[PDB]
Amino acid sequence: SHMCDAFVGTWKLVSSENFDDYMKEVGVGFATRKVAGMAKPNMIISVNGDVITIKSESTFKNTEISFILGQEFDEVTADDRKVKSTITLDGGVLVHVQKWDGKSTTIKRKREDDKLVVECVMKGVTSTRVYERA
Ligand SMILES: CC(C)(Oc1c(Cl)c(Cl)c(Cl)c(Cl)c1Cl)C(=O)O
Repeated sequence: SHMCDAFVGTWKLVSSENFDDYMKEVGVGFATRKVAGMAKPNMIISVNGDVITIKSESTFKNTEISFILGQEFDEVTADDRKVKSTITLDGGVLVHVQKWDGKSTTIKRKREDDKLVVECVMKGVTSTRVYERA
């Protein structure tokens, strides 16, 4: 309980850096990169018992994942990858690893001041996405 209290809520995307290059590194094609790169999603995080739910409400895609920390699950990502995901808490940071086709990417979500900072890493390429409360 209370593991993710400071994450819970509705968050709106306010800045994105290097996201096109992250998507390229992941394998996303041109048209999806262009449309996905325009979107300014709301990320909605809730907790009920041990189950954490993260929704992304956007003009590109809507996505939803529900999970228990440390317990692998199937995820279809916004760019349509079918991945196996595991999310843990490490030092107060949500660490989300996605595995598909022999590849791996990691998404970290953390609270910093009044922001929720999302860092996406694929090999040498990082993208930083900053969200604020909606
Ligand atoms: C960047 C992140 C973590 O999720 C993604 C979104 Cl919203 C889209 Cl649209 C795409 Cl296409 C991909 Cl590849 C990711 Cl990883 C976010 O919630 O801001």
